[PDB]
Amino acid sequence: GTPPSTRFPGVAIYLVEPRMGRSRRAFLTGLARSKGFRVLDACSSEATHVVMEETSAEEAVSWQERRMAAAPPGCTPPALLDISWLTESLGAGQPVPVECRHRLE
Repeated sequence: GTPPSTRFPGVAIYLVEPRMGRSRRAFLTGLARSKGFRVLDACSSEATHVVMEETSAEEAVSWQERRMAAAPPGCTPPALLDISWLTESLGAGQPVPVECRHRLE
């Protein structure tokens, strides 16, 4: 039953489960899917938007290093930022232009 509920490709969004409340995850999941955002899951570099909950700058940066460590050396790293990007993106119903603000990496 629509296992890959991504709806609109192109905008791959990878969520950091180890640092993301399941309550908020399922909340942004069902929504982003109905809004027009691709929910990138599993260890895939195809992601272009790394959003995480309760994460500081170096906190997400360290995670980025962990992600690249799992990916083949040469793969372009996705957009490391905060979950605040997705929330607002859901409000407007479209992938809003990420600013340096949300990209506090």
